[PDB]
Amino acid sequence: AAATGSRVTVVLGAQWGDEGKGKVVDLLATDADIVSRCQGGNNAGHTVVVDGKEYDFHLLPSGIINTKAVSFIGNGVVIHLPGLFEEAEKNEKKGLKDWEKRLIISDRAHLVFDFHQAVDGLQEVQRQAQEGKNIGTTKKGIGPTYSSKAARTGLRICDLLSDFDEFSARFKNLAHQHQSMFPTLEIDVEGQLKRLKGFAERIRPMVRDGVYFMYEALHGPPKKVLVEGANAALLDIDFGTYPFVTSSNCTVGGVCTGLGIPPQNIGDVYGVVKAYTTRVGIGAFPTEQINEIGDLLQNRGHEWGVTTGRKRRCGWLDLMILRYAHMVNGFTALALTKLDILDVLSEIKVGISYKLNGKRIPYFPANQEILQKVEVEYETLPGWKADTTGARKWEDLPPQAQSYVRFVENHMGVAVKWVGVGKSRESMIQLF
Amino acid sequence: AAATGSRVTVVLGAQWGDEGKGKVVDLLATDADIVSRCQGGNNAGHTVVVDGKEYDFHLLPSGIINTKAVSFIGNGVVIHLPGLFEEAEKNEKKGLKDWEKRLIISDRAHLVFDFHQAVDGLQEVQRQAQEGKNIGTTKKGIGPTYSSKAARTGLRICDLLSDFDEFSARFKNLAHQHQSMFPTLEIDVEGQLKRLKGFAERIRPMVRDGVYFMYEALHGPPKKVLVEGANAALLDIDFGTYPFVTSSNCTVGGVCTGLGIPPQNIGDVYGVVKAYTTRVGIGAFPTEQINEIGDLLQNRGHEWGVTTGRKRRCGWLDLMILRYAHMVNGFTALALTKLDILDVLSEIKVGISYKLNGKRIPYFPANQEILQKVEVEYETLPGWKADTTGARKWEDLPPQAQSYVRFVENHMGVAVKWVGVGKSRESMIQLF
Repeated sequence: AAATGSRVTVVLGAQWGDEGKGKVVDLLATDADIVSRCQGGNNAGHTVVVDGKEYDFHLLPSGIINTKAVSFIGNGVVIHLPGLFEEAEKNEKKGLKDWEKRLIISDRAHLVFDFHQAVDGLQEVQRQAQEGKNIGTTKKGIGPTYSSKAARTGLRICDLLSDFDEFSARFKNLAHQHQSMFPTLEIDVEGQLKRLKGFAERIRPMVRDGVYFMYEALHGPPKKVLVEGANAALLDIDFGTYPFVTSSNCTVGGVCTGLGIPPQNIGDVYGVVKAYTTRVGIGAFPTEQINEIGDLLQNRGHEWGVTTGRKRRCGWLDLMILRYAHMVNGFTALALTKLDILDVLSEIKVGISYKLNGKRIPYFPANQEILQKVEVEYETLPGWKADTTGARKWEDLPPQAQSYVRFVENHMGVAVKWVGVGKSRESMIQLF
Repeated sequence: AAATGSRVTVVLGAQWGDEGKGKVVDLLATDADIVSRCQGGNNAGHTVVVDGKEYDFHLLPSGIINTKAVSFIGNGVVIHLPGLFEEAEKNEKKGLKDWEKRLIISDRAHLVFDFHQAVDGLQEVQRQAQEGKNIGTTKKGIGPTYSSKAARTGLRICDLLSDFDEFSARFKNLAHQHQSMFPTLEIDVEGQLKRLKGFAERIRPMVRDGVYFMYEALHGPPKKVLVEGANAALLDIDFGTYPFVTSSNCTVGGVCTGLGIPPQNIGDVYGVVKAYTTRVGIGAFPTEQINEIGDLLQNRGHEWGVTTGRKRRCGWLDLMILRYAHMVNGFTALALTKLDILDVLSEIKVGISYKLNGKRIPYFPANQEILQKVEVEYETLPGWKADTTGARKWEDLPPQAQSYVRFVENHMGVAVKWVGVGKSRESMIQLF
């Protein structure tokens, strides 16, 4: 529409993360005017390679590789100043120059202070110990800062940039309260405030009014804006497999709340789905395969922590979660990834429905107890038993692979626009 | 679209609340199939009158008056079981029968426990005292529960409905942690858990899968779904005049995150705007009138707390916040209310821009310090000096009133569909 303005493009994980959505973002960031993030998530990282050089992004948008585009961090993101610059400098020393020239931070973003990471790397203990339920609260202090936001007692970039006395004084009252809720919490206010006053000036030239920055972007001449979704649908604070979830909305709604743009300014929303299901840590897993198949999907897929080495749990594709992810996100197109991992299988199983106590339920269970109780209903399809890593067109994929694809499109109701069969860009076949 | 399904209708406050958006909701709830809430907010109340009987709603959707419709509470709402039933029974005794027959609660909604209200009615003190910054943390325990959600250490309806031992045990670990963060916090676990086990069975027949309940609603035959926005744009956790804000997203994005529906399932979004600006409590107020005009707007408008009696601060309409509210919500039409309050004025002033340090800025300041510093740029318009309370058509409004209306439509870019000149339905003139 001429009144609506430009409609942003989004990329979101459709399962439990690690779907490989960075290859879609990377593919799309090429001709994008603005690349951004709207919610923090797990703060997971993404590796992008350009000219032999390898970059590692966590907080910064992956499209910052494109020096002809603008990278934007939304208000819905919690940021750790040292974390940010430590990440920026690191890449700066890898070839990423002039980044400070194309990065803009929304002044409405909340700050993750050092003591937020402290209490975080403190609760996990008292929360677990001996034999609790180690949800695995990523010690990035994401949750602690999200609570300050809730208590309206937290601080944001705009405050750090305003009068420093009021801020410094507000920083003190916040740290005090924290020390009052956690006595075994050491801080050193003056030292941190001093380091923050340093960050204020260092980050000032990049901060701007996020809401106005976006409104103008999509109401001026036609621009192509890309948004990188945090993790995946089932790791969404509200809709994920709670409590084994992130503190952020990792679904399409978070794009509106994380950027300050109305739903009409949202266009294509791609759901990144892996040809099979993976997941990390404790929690229910309906299609999990603790057997030869799982080991295979784990080996051929290299399904393990990139920093820890922890193996990810593997299972058959699951349409129950896939459709659920869709009800919430309203995908316009999908990116089916790692289909090649299955080139070896003789026949592939895919879950199509859930039966609770003998009955077939049409919804995705919200609680762990129920979710762990569902018995999966399967559909066995024949495999293509052929190498697809070389495919570069729909016509290349063998007849059974094409069927595996239509199967996913049909049962989801969303068309597949990308089929992934490798690690390179060429390996991400575009179907239309 | 035939694929999209039905597009929900939303009503949201465009300023600092108290705009009178309940008269729009009430007007629209008449022919609605489903009426709902997606975010808690301040939990403010709304009074609806039917047949001499007067109802008071806080948590329950105001459309529950319509016995031919379905009332739905979304996952994005925090609920206090006793608060809910105390409110439901009260109205039940006022004429509202069979309500339990048309109310559905999303099982993904978080629970506000008694100790959440306790710590809330405990922090306000330690947070303020002598002479702090009494933000006015409404002692409903809304923030405390929103932090538990953040810490992923909180509970929801679905958990209360699942295995009670695991829940009861999880309730205990949560209350413990709280008592560990606040020593002067008394609880009585067994007593509360016992009362909760009572609520579980009492509320079970109304709980359902919220996401699936909505997906089916807008993907089955054409339905008219209405959503009541929590408070107002400037009381939005992310976009409001932080920290003097609510713990919820009170903007359009919260409809997606509070209900689990994609942006395409969102249709008309009405912004309710008062013919002048009001606000309660501490905080910056650009167009505030501490003079004869303010007293007038306060008197003719009955601008005071409905339970406390506290007078609300009054000022001229402010287009700077109005446009800001729009950038965020993307209103399709507005409801201009209380225009009659101005029938008496000889000439009305309305703020059109903000100038910071001599310069005209195009954005709405994010921080208090800056916001308090802006000098308002005004546009003086002539008043109509006539009684408009009897108007029932556009053609009734005098020439200057019509101008006041076009003025708001032009500078906002959104058309006015309702002009309010009274307290009754007939007084809410429809322009198209």
